[PDB]
Amino acid sequence: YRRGYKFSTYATWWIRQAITRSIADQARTIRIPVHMIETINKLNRISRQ
DNA sequence: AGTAACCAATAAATGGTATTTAAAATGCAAATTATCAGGCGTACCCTCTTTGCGAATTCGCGGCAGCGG
Repeated sequence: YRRGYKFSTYATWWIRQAITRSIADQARTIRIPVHMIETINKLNRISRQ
């Protein structure tokens, strides 16, 4: 709290990180590593636009 | 334009028994580079809300249930 910021501002980053890291590790039968998941997500975001 | 198979002889006829030759080639296990795979962190503020809508008008049957003398 010494930083003087609202709690939610800090907490949201950790929550997003945890959720996304898990959805990368689990959720596939054959486990693609994290970095490849990031690259595939970039690929898909570029393809739509 | 000349008979011999006489008895020695000559080594050539083989395909078989091996310790060699070292060169090669052929494999073998290191060093040594690339690249992949994990972990951490992010400071304006954000606070039950999304769902399934229906393994979808079945039907007939059974029976284990709650209310009731």
